Order: sequence, then structure tokens, then C-alpha cells
Amino acid sequence: ETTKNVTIMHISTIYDKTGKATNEPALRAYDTVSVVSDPVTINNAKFYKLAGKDQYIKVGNVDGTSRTLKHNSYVYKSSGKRANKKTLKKGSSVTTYGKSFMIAGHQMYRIGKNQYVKKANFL
Repeated sequence: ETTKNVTIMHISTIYDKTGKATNEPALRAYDTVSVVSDPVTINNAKFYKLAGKDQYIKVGNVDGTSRTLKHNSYVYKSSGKRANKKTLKKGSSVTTYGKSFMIAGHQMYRIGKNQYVKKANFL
């Protein structure tokens, strides 16, 4: 196997070679793991194979998904405070990692370490 090191950006279920979830302990955000460098496709979904193991994680939890903003947006911390006073502008492409989180009552995507943007603001 040719492998590379990646940072988990979102809690990640461990799947088997058929894309079925296992009960193996989930990988946790900001841990580093060795994966086979090229993703695999299972059921038209992309996964990283963990190096040396028949275990697979979703690429969206590592490389993310590029999404376009339909509204000007603030960036929040998990506490609910604004992370900064910057505004991400409508039409910007922003990478989001995994499934949205509930932050201060709103569904939000993680865009960075302790940085979140409201899901409703994306196209």
C-alpha cells in the first residue's frame, strides 16, 4: 500500500469493505491517521482505507466538501460566540467537514478547528 497522513476533521465511523458501519471505536476529530493515499469508491461513495486495516472512513470527514454560500455568513465557535468579526461573502466556496453539528441551537457545518457556519446559509 502507498500511504499518506491525514487529519480527521469530524468524528468518523469505521466502515467495512462493503460500506457497512462497524462498531469499532470511531476516529476523533483532529487525530492523525495513515490512510491509503487514493480513496476507494463503495456504492458511489468515496472512502479512505486505513493503512494496514480492512477499515474505511468517509472522505468527507477528512477532505471535506466544497460548498457555496448563498448568504453572507458569520463564523461561530462551538460556544455560540462569533469566532471573529469576519463575514464570509455570498458566493464564496467554503470547505465543510462531515455532517452538520448543533451549535447554539442551529445546524452548522464545521469549516475549521472550532469554526462553524450555519448550514442554512449554503446552496
